[PDB]
Amino acid sequence: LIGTYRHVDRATGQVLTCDKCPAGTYVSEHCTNTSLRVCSSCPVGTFTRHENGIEKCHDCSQPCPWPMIEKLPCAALTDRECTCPPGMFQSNATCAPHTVCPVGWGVRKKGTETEDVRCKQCARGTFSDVPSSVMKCKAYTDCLSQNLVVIKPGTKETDNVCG
Repeated sequence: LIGTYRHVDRATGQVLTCDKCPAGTYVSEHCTNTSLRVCSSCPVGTFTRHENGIEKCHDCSQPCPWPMIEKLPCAALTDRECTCPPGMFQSNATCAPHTVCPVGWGVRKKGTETEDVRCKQCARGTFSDVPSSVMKCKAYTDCLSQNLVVIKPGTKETDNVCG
């Protein structure tokens, strides 16, 4: 199942086909004609992403620069991965809070760790009564569908009042 790699045995010069070691480990001892290769777990701070025949694991990258945080840790199988925290997006070599769409506007495109929120003015029939970087405009309460009349029209900031 697991792959193999060729190794020149030091003592004999024999070219051997040894078993690769699984990701998360490295070869602490190559095979010989009479012994299986031995694998060991990557020490803290290092990793290997695939089956390998290497003698040392790779060092993880440096700690994330604040305000960036880890979305993946430095672990036996993975190098740490950094990202702007939720509510922020990667901007000019750093992190910036997402745009807050004001009342009368709503989120058109959700903000991510690399792209800012996209706001749009609430379309007729919808409203947003709170400042927010996540909420979309909401549809008016349907008066008719409640056998009521609109006693007070809504705006892009407020729901219509039914009665």
